[PDB]
Amino acid sequence: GTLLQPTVNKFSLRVFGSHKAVEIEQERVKSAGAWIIHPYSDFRFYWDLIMLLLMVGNLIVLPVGITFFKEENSPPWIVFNVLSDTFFLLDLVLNFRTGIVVEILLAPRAIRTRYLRTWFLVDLISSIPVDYIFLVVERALRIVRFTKILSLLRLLRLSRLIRYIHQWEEIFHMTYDLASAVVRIFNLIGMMLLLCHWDGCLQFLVPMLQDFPPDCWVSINHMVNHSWGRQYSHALFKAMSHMLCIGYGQQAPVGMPDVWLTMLSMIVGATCYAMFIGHATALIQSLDSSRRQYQEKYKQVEQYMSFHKLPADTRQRIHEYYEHRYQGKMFDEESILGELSEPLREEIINFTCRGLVAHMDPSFVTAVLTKLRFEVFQPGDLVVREGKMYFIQHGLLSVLTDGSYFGESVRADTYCRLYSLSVDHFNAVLEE
Amino acid sequence: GTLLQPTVNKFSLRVFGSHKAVEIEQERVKSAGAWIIHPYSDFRFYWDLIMLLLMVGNLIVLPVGITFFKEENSPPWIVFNVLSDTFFLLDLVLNFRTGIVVEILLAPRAIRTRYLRTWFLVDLISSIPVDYIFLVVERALRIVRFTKILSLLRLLRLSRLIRYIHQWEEIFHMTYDLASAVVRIFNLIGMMLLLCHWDGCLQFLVPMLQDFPPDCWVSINHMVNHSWGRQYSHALFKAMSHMLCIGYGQQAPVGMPDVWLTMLSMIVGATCYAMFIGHATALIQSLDSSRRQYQEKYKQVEQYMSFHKLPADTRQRIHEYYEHRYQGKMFDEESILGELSEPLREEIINFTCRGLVAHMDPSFVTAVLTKLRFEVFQPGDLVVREGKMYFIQHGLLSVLTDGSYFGESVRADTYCRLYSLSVDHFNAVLEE
Amino acid sequence: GTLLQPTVNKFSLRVFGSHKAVEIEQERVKSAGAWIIHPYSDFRFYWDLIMLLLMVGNLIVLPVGITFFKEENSPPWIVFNVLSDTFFLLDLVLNFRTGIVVEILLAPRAIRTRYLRTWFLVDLISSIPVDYIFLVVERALRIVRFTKILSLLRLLRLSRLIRYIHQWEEIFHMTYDLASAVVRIFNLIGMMLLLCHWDGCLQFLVPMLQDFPPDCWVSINHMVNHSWGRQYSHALFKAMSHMLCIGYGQQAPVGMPDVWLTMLSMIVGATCYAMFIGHATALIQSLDSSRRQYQEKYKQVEQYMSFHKLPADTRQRIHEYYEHRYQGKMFDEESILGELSEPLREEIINFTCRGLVAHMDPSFVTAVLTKLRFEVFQPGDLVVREGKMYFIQHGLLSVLTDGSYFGESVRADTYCRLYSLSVDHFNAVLEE
Amino acid sequence: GTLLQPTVNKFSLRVFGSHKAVEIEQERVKSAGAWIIHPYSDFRFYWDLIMLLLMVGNLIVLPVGITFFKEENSPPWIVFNVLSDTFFLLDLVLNFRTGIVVEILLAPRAIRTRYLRTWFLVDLISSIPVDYIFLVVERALRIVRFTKILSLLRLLRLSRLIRYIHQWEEIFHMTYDLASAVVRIFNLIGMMLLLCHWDGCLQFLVPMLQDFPPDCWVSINHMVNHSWGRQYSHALFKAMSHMLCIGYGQQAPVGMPDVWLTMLSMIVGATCYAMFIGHATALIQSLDSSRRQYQEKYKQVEQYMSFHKLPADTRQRIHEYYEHRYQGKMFDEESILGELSEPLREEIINFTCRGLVAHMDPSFVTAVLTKLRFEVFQPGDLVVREGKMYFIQHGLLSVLTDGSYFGESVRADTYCRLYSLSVDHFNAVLEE
Ligand SMILES: COc1ccc(CCN2CCC[C@H](CN3CCc4cc(OC)c(OC)cc4CC3=O)C2)cc1OC
Ligand SMILES: COc1ccc(CCN2CCC[C@H](CN3CCc4cc(OC)c(OC)cc4CC3=O)C2)cc1OC
Ligand SMILES: COc1ccc(CCN2CCC[C@H](CN3CCc4cc(OC)c(OC)cc4CC3=O)C2)cc1OC
Ligand SMILES: COc1ccc(CCN2CCC[C@H](CN3CCc4cc(OC)c(OC)cc4CC3=O)C2)cc1OC
Repeated sequence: GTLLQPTVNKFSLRVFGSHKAVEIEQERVKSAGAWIIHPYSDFRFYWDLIMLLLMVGNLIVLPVGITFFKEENSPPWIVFNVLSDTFFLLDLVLNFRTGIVVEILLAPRAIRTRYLRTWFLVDLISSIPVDYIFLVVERALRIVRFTKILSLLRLLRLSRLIRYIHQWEEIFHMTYDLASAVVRIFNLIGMMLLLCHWDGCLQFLVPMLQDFPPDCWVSINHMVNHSWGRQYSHALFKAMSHMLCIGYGQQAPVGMPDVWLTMLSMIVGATCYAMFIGHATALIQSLDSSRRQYQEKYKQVEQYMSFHKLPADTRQRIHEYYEHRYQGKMFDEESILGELSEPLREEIINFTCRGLVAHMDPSFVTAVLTKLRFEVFQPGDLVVREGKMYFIQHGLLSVLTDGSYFGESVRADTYCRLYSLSVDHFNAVLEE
Repeated sequence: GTLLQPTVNKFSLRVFGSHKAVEIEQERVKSAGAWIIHPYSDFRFYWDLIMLLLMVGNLIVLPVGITFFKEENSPPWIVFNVLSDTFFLLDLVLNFRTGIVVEILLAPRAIRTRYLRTWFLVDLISSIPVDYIFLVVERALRIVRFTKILSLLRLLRLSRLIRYIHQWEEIFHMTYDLASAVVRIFNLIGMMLLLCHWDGCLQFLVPMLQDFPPDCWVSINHMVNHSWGRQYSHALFKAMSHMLCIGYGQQAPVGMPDVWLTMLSMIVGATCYAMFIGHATALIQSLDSSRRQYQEKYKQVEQYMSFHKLPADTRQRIHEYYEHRYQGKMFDEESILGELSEPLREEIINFTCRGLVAHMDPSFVTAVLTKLRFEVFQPGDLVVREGKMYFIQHGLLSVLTDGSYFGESVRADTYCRLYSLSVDHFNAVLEE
Repeated sequence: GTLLQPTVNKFSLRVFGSHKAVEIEQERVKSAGAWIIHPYSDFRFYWDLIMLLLMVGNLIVLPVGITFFKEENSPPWIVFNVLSDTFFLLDLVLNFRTGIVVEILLAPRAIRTRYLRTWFLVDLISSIPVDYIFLVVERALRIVRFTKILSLLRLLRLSRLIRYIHQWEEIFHMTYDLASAVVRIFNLIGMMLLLCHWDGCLQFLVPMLQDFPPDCWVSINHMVNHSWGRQYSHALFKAMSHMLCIGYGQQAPVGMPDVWLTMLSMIVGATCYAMFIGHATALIQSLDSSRRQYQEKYKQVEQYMSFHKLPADTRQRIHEYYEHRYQGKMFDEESILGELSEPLREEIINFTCRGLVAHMDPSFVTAVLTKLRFEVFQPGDLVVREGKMYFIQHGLLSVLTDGSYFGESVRADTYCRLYSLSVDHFNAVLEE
Repeated sequence: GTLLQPTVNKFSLRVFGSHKAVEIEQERVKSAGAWIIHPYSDFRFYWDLIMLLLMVGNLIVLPVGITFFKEENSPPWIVFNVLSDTFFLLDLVLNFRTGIVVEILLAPRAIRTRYLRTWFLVDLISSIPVDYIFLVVERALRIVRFTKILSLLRLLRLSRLIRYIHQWEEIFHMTYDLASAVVRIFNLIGMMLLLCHWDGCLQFLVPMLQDFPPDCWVSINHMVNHSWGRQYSHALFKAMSHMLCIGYGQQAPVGMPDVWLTMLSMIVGATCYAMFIGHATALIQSLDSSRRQYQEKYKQVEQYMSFHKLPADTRQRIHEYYEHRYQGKMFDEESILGELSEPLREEIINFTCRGLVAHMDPSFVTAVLTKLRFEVFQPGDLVVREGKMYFIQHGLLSVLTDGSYFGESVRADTYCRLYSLSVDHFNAVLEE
């Protein structure tokens, strides 16, 4: 009976904190006197995993089944509709009982009023079979067309599909690290494919209800008596050619329901393609930002060069210095060491340094190693004046190899990475 | 008589300041000797609310009424034009008297010269009925076509509609918080729909004035003697197919007014669709910026990892530390507490802290609570050396539960959020 | 004779500095022994103003004059070509003598070698009349077509037009403040219009050289014997329909020069329209950046709210505080006062402050006024504890009106903007 | 035998460091007991330079050779296929032996398992001639069509081409400074051209296998018995018209393989063009960032002006100050001097300063020159009060010329750039 309560996962510990907050939430669920269903429990997961599959199945199969087929009295179609109505009614019954993340777990007052205020009507319309009631209660062709238009009320399950998809993918940013633009662009691709699939069925459906006039494209292309696969292929081609702004037929369209459907599909396709270009741009601009911020910083540097009118050899020397200091990449070594915790910084220092001070109290050694600084030099650029202590990591130094010190005229022969521990910090560590 | 003066609203207090500045502005309006109209008063609001509705009504109805209908001597059309001319003349009379935000409320000198210099001519042209004067003063078909082209001068009210819309939506950024890109993109959508509606009427209007030559599309499609709804539908379809860059008919266009109108509508549609893509991109890039700045910062962090060639276990340990420190979100807790005022920071501290120091002078307690710091640790990462005081918010610590202190070998067993009050700040508070 | 030397303008003082650097540059021009022409002088300006007009005139008139007209032996055409050849030869002669901004004013060595290395050949080809030489030196229709293809070598003046336009608009960023994206987008619009105008003439030119085969569109549309205006209109419509990716005719194109010209114009139009979308996006993203950085900062603030799980009343109180502190706008008052000079800051302080300290040594007053700080409070938020001095700019305070002080239980009744001069800074000013 | 080992280049010194790390890597390659091939050596470079040329040659020639030609038994075709199979088998043999940058140079364990896990199958399929085996082992037209479909398995060499191109261009960001967006956009242009070239051959290939039905476009346009150049031109035109979303023929397509190929090419072309717009936008936004950050900063400055309601003369004075301080360009002179090394800063100071202190111990002079600060003033803005030392670089000062000092009422007549060395720093240098 603990399936209604939230368990102890990585997600529950990231949301609530320690195990004590999770046990407080479990006692809070068990304290409201009901069979209350917590929205992070396993039961909602196992239920919505079934419901998303049934939603995708219905939203793909139902327009093709309504429009293209002739006799709607086949047995597996009726079985399919009855089972879909049963599950989408039980999901409404459980939506009476679930918790709402704003977590409002008060069953008799908060959940009922919040569900009746926001999303009861759309789920109630999309749940029950409306057409079969009118068939039991009740010029037969007008009745059949009216029942087809009533049976197209099943497509209001998209408002539930969007809600459950947004809930699960809002959960799954915390269990796993995900790029946001990828999630947004695949959500948009799914929406675009679903809209194109609906426009195909709609552009066959509208000449269908008029008993195929001689002006429509179906009668012109002489394709009334083919199979449903051929008709679906041509209708989907027509819908995709209107959606991607192509230009379909020989003539301009003649009938009045053709013109307005054409214009509607053109507007929907143009807006969807504009949002697709926007998501593609937002995804491309976040691939190599570390190689872009360095470029902007070097633009500012050469602007500083141009403001003071420096000679050309000095400018190419600055260029070589930044190439061998940052290596085409932007990072701030002060703030990164500022943000971290202390023994993890001790680990990073014990990896990088603390092997160069092997020659000549461990806590004294760690304090000296924390008191260091990183420097990059250049050949010809001599560092000492005749009349601050260094260590050598790389490069050549003439007055040597990797690893030495200058105990208190030294010229750099190549690119050298050095360290420094200048005597004020050393005296502070001696005081410690 | 106080309707001409600005009242005391949320907007007036955000603009001018206290009530004293508002009373100074009211005395300034009452001191200029006139019936001067202040541009933030209620009278301009109640006037422009009527004028925007009349502008939308005229700019939708008038091209359809001029082009498609045959006899323009129906009585309600003349009544509609007379009432529109009356209101758009009275609006000119009141635009002589209004104040101008640059607020220049000097009536006889500043307002008259500024209005005559900038926008008197366009409002004067779009105000008066030009066609009826030529009809009273004055080959009859050329006269009727000339009066239609003169009656198309009513469409210079768009320059007033743009001005009033920009004034009100510049006001309504301060009464309510609004995203800027939403306002920009709905302004562009309104402009695009209005331009498409005008291109439809224009592409029926140009074959209309030539007594329908046999080369034009109206004579080819055999649609001279249909109703005006059918003709408007086909003309709007042709205009939208040129605007969205489709490709309309079987043949290339033949007549010379067809080719240049076609090219003009193609260029206008291409530029409008490019600006729509630009606004859509600018709106998409401002949805999840807090989830993007964290991504860029972590790119810089892993670049810092790659610059010093750290081992893989240390890199995944940094990754886990940032996941459980920032939780996929960028914020700077130092600058946010820097920007705020002092007792509001005392409120935030009294909510978060000041319950953990419940065990063991209230001002002393508030000073100690302001002297705290926030820390996040990791399991295995022990924090103390044998031979600074902490508090526990979450996690487990072995040598415990949530809430304890280390009064002056402690190992973190899980993710722990701790506090710190190191003895220098404590001695400063003891000095206070 | 001083027209060859740079004068004293706003631009010369912004580039070189004081008048002494300008006089050094004038002596440098007069010291190189030549009639050397400095590239910032008035003579190059007055010369290039003529040359840009002749370039636009030639690059518009010459393709229409070559392709559509039949007899090329009219007198004003020959006069026009002779005068154009004369001016574009004299411009080459002066390009031997001008200075080069890299300013290299050394005449006999630097300028000649740099001009012969980079851009001598293209200007030499586009300068001289090539076709008339072949006409004097030399199946007549092949000769006429060959002279037309040789006379199309005049269109290599675009490489000079681009160079002079970039030089002048690089100059005119410093004389006047200009948005960069506006300059870029109008340069692109000019290039796109010129390319479309060339594609029209080219798509009439290619069927022209083949003596109008029956497969081409000119023979199909029966438009060989119309005037040149009709043919230019249809050719430009065909070129613009290929460029904006429309779909032109009934059939697919049949001949082989039609297909490759069609594909070439489609590729050029697609790339130009993509760069136009890019420039439009870059222009839109730089209109309301100050209203966007505030939005991003408030996203970070509400993220900081969500990280610590604050109550709702505190969150809306932070929201009201930022609305009445920054007013939907981002600025940093510390760094702006950091960047400025000292007496200008004294001017800003003497405007804002120094009227509130009117009640109760002027240098002492200026030091106290520099030692102030700006604060914003909130109603209910009382500021003093029973048992730092303030000034009042706005709001109401109960224990008052605008302008008072607290000389060393005060409750804010409304939004209050206050000042502060806490006693350490006051003691430092007393020490001064 | 040292060609398998990495040599000493600029790239090897930038990657590994000094010469000692390179010699350690050479001893590491020579210590694994094999003929192991290091992935940065010269041998992989000289091998992949041949392999990229063979890949481009095969991926251009093979679809045109399979589809359009009739008899595939010509001798140079068989020689070409045999040589291509030989080289792409030897490349597999060497891919067994190469090192893998993750550098894993362990031959018998790491490389074999990593290559068998990731990319053995695709290279094995694309290496061997599959069709000739079925021809040796084995209604003849079905056999010929089946061998053509088997011989189209050679096009899985694109997965190797992408890998080698990404490896070399990841190497060549470090040998030379390159803009990233240029590399990305030319990679995308190459991919788009290759996909269009494949769609042309595919849209001729599909009617080819059906023995040219009368519904297809080849039989309609009466182009079965032309040469292969004409057929390739029309097929590539059809593929490019579907890819750029044009609208190709008179009728809608009739056959079922036509419709789905048409829709597939439309979707691929739309996605490629959207990514091209994204790369073009990302390239345009990185051209003039230094002229954009100044614009954003000045927006913040004028917002700070509007927040405090400053007079207009003060606002234009701030505008003139920023124009003559930053010159339309953003840079931070403190952080740039912070990032650099010390003797290079001494070089920059010795260029800019140290000529103005020529009048009135060299180390003392360098310390005073490091203790300076840069200031910009304005005419009318007098700087001294009657009752800090300066130097003059430009401008005029009345109580002069360029270069003077104020040894401890001076009015600036023009724009002046000055220096400062205020007495605390001078006393510190005297202490040094
Ligand atoms: C070291 O431990 C491991 C680390 C990493 C891994 C690899 C695990 N992988 C990490 C990336 C996410 C992926 C699956 N995922 C989640 C489920 C889901 C469901 C959706 O339907 C609502 C959805 O809607 C768009 C989007 C998504 C997003 C999504 O992609 C699982 C395995 C590990 O060990 C097993
Ligand atoms: C707690 O107090 C409340 C807080 C919040 C609310 C919700 C109030 N809502 C907040 C958002 C704006 C909206 C209406 N709005 C303003 C009027 C207008 C007119 C225009 O024509 C010129 C226009 O042109 C584009 C654009 C707009 C923008 C616009 O959308 C009103 C109610 C509250 O209590 C009643
Ligand atoms: C208070 O003093 C004043 C302040 C301000 C003004 C308004 C003066 N205005 C300021 C904006 C620029 C404009 C003209 N301009 C320069 C000439 C040019 C030539 C080009 O051809 C190469 C070009 O190529 C794209 C682009 C441009 C850009 C361009 O627009 C002149 C007047 C004032 O007093 C007179
Ligand atoms: C002062 O010393 C010099 C400084 C500068 C120079 C100019 C040298 N130049 C600098 C820019 C890169 C260019 C060639 N380059 C590298 C090779 C390659 C191969 C590719 O195939 C995989 C590729 O795939 C997209 C992309 C690229 C990128 C690319 O453009 C060489 C010369 C110098 O002296 C000789």
